[PDB]
Amino acid sequence: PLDPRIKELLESGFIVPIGKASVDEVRKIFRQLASAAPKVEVGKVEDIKIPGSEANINARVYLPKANGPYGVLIYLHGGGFVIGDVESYDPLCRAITNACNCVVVSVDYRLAPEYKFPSAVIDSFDATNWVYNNLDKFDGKMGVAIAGDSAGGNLAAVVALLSKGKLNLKYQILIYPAVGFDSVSRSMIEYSDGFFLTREHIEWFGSQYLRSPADLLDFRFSPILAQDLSGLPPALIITAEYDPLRDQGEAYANRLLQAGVPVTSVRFNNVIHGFLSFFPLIEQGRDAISLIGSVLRRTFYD
Amino acid sequence: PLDPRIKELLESGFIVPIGKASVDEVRKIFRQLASAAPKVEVGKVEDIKIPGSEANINARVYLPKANGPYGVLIYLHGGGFVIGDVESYDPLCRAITNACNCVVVSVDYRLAPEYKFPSAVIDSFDATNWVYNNLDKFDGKMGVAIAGDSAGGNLAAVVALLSKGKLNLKYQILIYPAVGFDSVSRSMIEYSDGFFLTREHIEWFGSQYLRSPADLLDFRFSPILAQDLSGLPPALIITAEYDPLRDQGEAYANRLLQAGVPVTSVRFNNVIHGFLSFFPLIEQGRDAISLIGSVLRRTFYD
Repeated sequence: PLDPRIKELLESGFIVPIGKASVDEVRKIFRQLASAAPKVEVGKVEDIKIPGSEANINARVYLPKANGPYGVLIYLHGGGFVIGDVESYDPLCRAITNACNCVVVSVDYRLAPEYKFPSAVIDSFDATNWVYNNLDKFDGKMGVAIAGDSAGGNLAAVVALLSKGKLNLKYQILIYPAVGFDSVSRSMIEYSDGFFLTREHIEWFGSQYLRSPADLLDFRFSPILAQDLSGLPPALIITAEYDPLRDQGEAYANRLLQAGVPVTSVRFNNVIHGFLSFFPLIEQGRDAISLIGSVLRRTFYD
Repeated sequence: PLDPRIKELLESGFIVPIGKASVDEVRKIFRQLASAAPKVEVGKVEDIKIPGSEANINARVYLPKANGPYGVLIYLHGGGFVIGDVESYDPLCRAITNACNCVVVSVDYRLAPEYKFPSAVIDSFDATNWVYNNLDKFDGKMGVAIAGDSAGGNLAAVVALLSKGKLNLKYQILIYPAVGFDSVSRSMIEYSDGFFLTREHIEWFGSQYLRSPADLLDFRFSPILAQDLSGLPPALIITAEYDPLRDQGEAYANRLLQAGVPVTSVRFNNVIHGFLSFFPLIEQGRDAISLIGSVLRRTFYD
């Protein structure tokens, strides 16, 4: 069953009312919930402007206290391609930074509904590509990995695919990712209601981001439909037990493993989707952050 | 499915013949297998004698290269209460030392069939107690945690029970633990044969360690039967997806959570029982080691 602490939490109305409130109202509510986390002190934090193919892309750069040279992690936030942003993700990104002793670049990719698919993907790629061609700006001799949660994990996985034969990414980290259309998994059926992320939420997000049903079959939304998953970066995939998106995350893990990509797939029991964003209330989140950090420390510094 | 690497490895043959050879033969084979893992260099390493209630208990003490003061980890090796020892677990204990920047004290508890239940339990408890009362010998200001894998996870869990009211342990880490008797769980049935640890191995070990079937209900062999799990130290429980012991480990995590004890329960997917001992071969082992390390670092230092 659910961790009791998390049942107490849900029963007291901890929620983001996706599809029952306006886009701005839900952005504000998620900002508030995620700002409740403290911000660990790190090194220098600057905001930058990345010259994208279609837009001028804001990113926030976190350096650790540790001296360089560094590995660089591109971090793509979750929020269903509609909510979240650099500011709301700042506590988590700080915490990853201090756990990985690496440079984190949190990308403010363009959001729906104002910008539809595949805009978020194109921004996430263009930022990855640019950061990779400008490591000198970040003291990034040890290379670049990519990470994200919810939609961000989607964008991370898609970026890695798009990067095959163009970029040598060290590593990809998929935190409870969405990896494609799913009307059948057991996790989607059984945890469709009452575990914070709902089937209605997933449907609502797609109503805002996708342009037509044809986009459901496009690999830049459903990476699990990609034709060839071979030679992608090695992966850490984290999954939650009580999460409609569980079974798909684990499917993607298995498919990567089947195409010879090394994957470590970890299911965090007793917890819900999005638990890293609420690490102060859900201790297991701290442990996931620790996993992420110490895996990146190995692959960047031997 | 199984990570393809672990499937090729099991089809190759990768076996300790627990059913079939003599006690000395399987001990010698398990020793062969386990020290094809590299010994990472840590600080000073010495062998000590711990004055137990029934015996002098050998232990190896590993200091990290980092400066103190330290937390201290009591480590209790697996091997079905019959195989394994300090020497076989040396590479793993070194790996943990390095990941935790903490002192590790690996205990050579008495083994079955020469010393039956509850001899292992007693030695593991006496060692824990002695370390806890002699922390000045380890520059151990930051406290004591306890950890173990297979039977060692059983013993670590039990020592934590036995220590309620007596010892303030900071943390327990149970790595694919045996938590009692299980004739019935899906994982036990489904992964009885073909996944390295088999049902026949479990029966055989049981037959060497326990004195009569009454021992099966004794909380010092089946901690999940304990009358009151509340007030135990916070826990990290690691399980393996393709392990007959998986379901019982996750049950213990659930039953601890239900008693108010904080638990991070984490299932490593695609792997088998014992995977940490084989980290050179099973990369996920290295990531589990990092998790353990980073969790101990937060608990002790800060």
